[PDB]
Amino acid sequence: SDKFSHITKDITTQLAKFRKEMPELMTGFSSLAQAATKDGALDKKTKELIAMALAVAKQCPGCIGFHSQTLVKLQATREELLETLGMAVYMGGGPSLMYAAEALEAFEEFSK
Amino acid sequence: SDKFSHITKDITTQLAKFRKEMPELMTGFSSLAQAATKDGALDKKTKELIAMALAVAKQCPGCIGFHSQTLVKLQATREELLETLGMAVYMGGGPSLMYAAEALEAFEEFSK
Amino acid sequence: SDKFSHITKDITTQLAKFRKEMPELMTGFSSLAQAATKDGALDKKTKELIAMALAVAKQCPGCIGFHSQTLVKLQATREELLETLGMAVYMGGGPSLMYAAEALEAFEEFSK
Amino acid sequence: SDKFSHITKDITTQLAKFRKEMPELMTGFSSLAQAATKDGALDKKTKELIAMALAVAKQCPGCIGFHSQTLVKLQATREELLETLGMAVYMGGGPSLMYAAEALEAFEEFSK
Amino acid sequence: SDKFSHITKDITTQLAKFRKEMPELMTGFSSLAQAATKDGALDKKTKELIAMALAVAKQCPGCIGFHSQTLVKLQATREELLETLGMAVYMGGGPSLMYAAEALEAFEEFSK
Amino acid sequence: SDKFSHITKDITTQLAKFRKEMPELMTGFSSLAQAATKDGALDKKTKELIAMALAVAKQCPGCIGFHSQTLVKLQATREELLETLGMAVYMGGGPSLMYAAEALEAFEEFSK
Repeated sequence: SDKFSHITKDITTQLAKFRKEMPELMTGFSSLAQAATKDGALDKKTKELIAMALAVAKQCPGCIGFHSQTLVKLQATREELLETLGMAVYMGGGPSLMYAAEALEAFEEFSK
Repeated sequence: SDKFSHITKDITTQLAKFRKEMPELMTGFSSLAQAATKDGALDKKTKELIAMALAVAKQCPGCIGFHSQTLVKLQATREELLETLGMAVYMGGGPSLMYAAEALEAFEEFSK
Repeated sequence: SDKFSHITKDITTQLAKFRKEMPELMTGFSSLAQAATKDGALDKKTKELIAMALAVAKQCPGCIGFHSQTLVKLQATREELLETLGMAVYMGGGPSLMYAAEALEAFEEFSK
Repeated sequence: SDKFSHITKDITTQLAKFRKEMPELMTGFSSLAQAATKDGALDKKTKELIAMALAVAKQCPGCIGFHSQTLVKLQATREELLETLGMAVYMGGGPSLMYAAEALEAFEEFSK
Repeated sequence: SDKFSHITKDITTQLAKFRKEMPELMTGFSSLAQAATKDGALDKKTKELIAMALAVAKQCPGCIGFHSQTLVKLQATREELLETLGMAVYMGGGPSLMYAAEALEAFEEFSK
Repeated sequence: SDKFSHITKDITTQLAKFRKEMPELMTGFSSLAQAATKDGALDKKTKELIAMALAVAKQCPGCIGFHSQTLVKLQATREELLETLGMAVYMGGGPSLMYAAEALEAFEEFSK
């Protein structure tokens, strides 16, 4: 029942090393991430729903885990998540349905 | 100045043949598409913004063209499009920046 | 030795929730799936071999597991599977060779 | 009306240069291709139908062009092609529908 | 004979708009790009060869065009490019061979 | 602490079966791999750095494991690896950052 907690913590352990050893790269990346996700015409929660759809489409368990955790923090509802996953399935077929299952599992895990 | 009009019309010519020759497949696909894009907790425009992000991430000129055209129909603003493209670049890097350029070109074309 | 049984069962647990909570989406998707896989000019086994190649190309363990299980049910032979995996390697190189290994493991697991 | 003839000829012009300048790489690649596509439990036409599905899933106009041309040579029917494209749409959603349209265009072009 | 000059110029026209309208996003992205490509344990030419391999693997004509142009600027040789494309084919199969052809075309175009 | 040793060993077990049962395919694939990775204008270590970038971009844990192991054998430095991973992040965004973390974990595992 802690699959995605373990995935995200293991990635974070390595990213801490990147922040130390490639600080210019990680600073640049953070600047891109902050600029992309800031509140604007689309609010942060809406932008994170887009990130989740992309994470599913890219079949990336790590991104699914991190963006799930953020969606819980931003008080996204289960229904908002399900509707975003539906769009991923429309644009990805069978494989995206498989990762949509992973996204629901992650969201439920972090909603604990 | 009609790049995406030509791309979408050429695809539509083939899809008309699919509707005739594989009607069960195309009916099933349409049912999935309608269920995915219907108004709910996320409105149709928001769902189409997600579709556009996915189209950019999938590097699909056809989808970029169709979803651009729909965004114009749903009265999405330029700023809403730019913010969705920003999320694609965050989740895709250089390649997604290239297709974000295509998406802006398509949106401007259909806004004529 | 039950890797893919676990993977598929865990996905199925989530899909059961999708069937309850997004029935229109799942009905649409099922309609598309049934239309795509039905006997026609190509038989069901041949279509599942194509699905398995696509699963390997998409590097999707879930799809690999489900389609493996279906290939066993449809009495695909080991040699038919190997020849399909060969085509995936030709069209995908090193990475596809890695997922072809997973597909053989899954097929052997469900053939038990 | 010669879109894919032009795409395949332009690629072939470059591949002739690779055959001259990287003969060991091209010989290796040819050996893989021949081993993958040879008649066995699956006949060559069936293997090419698999290649066409993969080409659509990979959104590769070049691959779509070449494999279309080969399918015509191997006397694949329009209906066998359509059914293969249906499997790609099932495993790829909207983006694969867009490239399925390209595949039908290519098949019709080389059927002239 | 000016295919990639056109592709890159058309993308650059849109990116100029992004620089004006999303300056924080483009500044962040530029910071990431500069940090990634700067001389270090690997020199700039070596890093651009890696970028070209990734562009081919990502089947991105735009990236192929830009990175080709930069490789010429950095005085990469034809043989260094060919060897990089060989690695892409090994890791990508048929589809990568198709985009390796595009990369050679782009390199020859910007070497004029 | 043996995640990638386990992944690579499990794949190798299946590949041994492919070598026995599909020797023509595996011989062809080996010929391509040897031609691609041989010393030339780029040395073997440089070519493996390219393979590692591609493995990250393709989000392939198997490929990441094998190419990590080879990089250790070819005496690649940690800094050369980091810089290669930086290029992958530049060309892939968030998802590539997640697999770069996996690559660093693999490299550290095989450096033991």
